[PDB]
This record gives sequence, structure tokens and C-alpha cells, in this order.
Amino acid sequence: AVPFVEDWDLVQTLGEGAYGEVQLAVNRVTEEAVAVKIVDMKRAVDCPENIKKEICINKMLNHENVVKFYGHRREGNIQYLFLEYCSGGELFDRIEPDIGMPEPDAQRFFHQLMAGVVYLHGIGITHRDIKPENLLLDERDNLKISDFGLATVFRYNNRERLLNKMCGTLPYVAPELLKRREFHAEPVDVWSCGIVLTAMLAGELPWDQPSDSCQEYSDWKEKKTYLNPWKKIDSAPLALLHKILVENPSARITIPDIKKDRWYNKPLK
Ligand SMILES: C[C@H]1CC[C@@H](NCc2ccc3c(c2)Cc2c(-c4ccc(C(=O)O)cc4)n[nH]c2-3)CC1
Repeated sequence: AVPFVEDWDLVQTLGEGAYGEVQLAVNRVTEEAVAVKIVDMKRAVDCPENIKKEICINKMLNHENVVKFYGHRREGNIQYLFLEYCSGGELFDRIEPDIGMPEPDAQRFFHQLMAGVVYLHGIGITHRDIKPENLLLDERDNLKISDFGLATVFRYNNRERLLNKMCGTLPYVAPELLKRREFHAEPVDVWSCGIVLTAMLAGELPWDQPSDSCQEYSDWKEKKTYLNPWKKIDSAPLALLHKILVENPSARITIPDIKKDRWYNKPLK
């Protein structure tokens, strides 16, 4: 038994918000770095319930493109979650405003993103809030899906549960969430991934939200890809977006088919 190995020093605030804050912790002995999410179980139906679900889901996660879950510590009202420290930071910061990033980097990040999503969907888990700020990068620039505070189970005992809860982030949310009472979970995550792809290649989001009243969204459905925000995206990745950002979730391309898309399998480019 090595003394002090259980002592972690909080040396930097990684993130802060409703949930509370995320601090970088370094092991007193080994100097190992991890991310510690601090969530004060206040209110009632709030944290006490929400944080418990987030924990159960994290305990199911084990994939190279998903933030690792080390464990959790509860000290009365305060709840501590020991998660993977990704020194690379948020993919969000790798996105140059109005520019994006080199197509090959985006393709690489997109490959890793799909890998993570396939994994989650494979074990019946939907994230429900995929966006650049939740996509982390490690020291080698490997994409990691993070924050399962909005995640939930959509498949259990081989039976799919349709969803109806409106959650996520408007710019990334699928249109069916704003138009239908119930919807299939998977196409919703594929959609947000497409908006993330769009952001990586153009450095701007296509619309405030996917609805009629939204100008750019209507233009997209009218295929006005000329000059408009899609003007900055090469034709190959654009052909993929045309298949992902499809109004009808039933007609939307699935991940197995995205894996077959030409740009997706295009070397480097
Ligand atoms: C304070 C300044 C310097 C650091 C910057 N942040 C970069 C950064 C670097 C490494 C990070 C995170 C952010 C966020 C995070 C997480 C993380 C894991 C899991 C969750 C979650 O489960 O919700 C949230 C955040 N692990 N590693 C990191 C912000 C301004």
C-alpha cells in the first residue's frame, strides 16, 4: 500500500456550468492527470436523480473514442466523477471561425466520431447533445465523446424505446425533435454529427435551428448550396452532408452507409 496515492490535487478549472465545474486533478504520488467533475446534488429531481443516471451510463462506457470513466466519489451533497483528462481540449477550439480546418483533419476527426457513436449506439446508448464543445482531444489528437449528462438508453433487451424528450443544443438538433412528439434516437445523433462535420469544414453553423421559419434551413432544403455556407465545402464531403442533413429521419443515411460514402473512404482528401 503506497501512502498518498489516493490524494489528487485540483490544479486547474477545465470547465464550469449548470452541473458545476470540472477540475484537472493530478495524483500526489504518480502525477497522473484526470478530469474530476464536481456536481452538487442540489434541488431534488435535479442532480440527485440526473447525476445518478449519468453515473450508471458512464459505468457502461469502454471505447477509445469515448471519455474514460475511472469512478465516482460521493461526499454528502457533493458528487465527484473521475473522468479522462484530454490535454488536447475541445474540438471546438480546433475550428477556425468562418474557416473550419484542413479537410483531412476533419475527415480524421469524423472517422473517430463515427467510431464512438457506433459504439454507443451498439450498446443502446444515445448521447443526445453532440457538438464541438463536447468532443475532446487527447495528447495525440484522438477524438473522445464526452459529457453524458443528457445521454439515455434507447435500446434494452433488444427492444428500442422511441424518445420524446426535447434535449440537446438547437443548432445541432434534428428537425424531427421540433416537429414530432416521438422519434428514433439514432438518426438524431447522426444529424448532430453532420452539423459537427459542417462546422469543421466551414467554421460556422448552418442555422439557429432546423425549421421552416429559419431562412438558411429552408435554403438548404431548396439545395441553394451556391455561395451560401455550403460554398466553402468541397463537393465530396458536401455529397455526404446532403445525405446526413435529410429532413425525414427515416430517409436519413445510417452510419453503416456513411461508412460506405465516397468522401468518408477518400484517402487523405
Ligand atoms: C482555463 C483555461 C485553460 C484550459 C481551457 N480548457 C481546455 C481543456 C483541456 C482539457 C480538458 C477540458 C478542457 C475538458 C475536459 C475533460 C472532461 C471530461 C468529462 C466531462 C463530462 O463527463 O462532462 C467534462 C469534461 N477532460 N479533459 C478535459 C479553458 C481556459
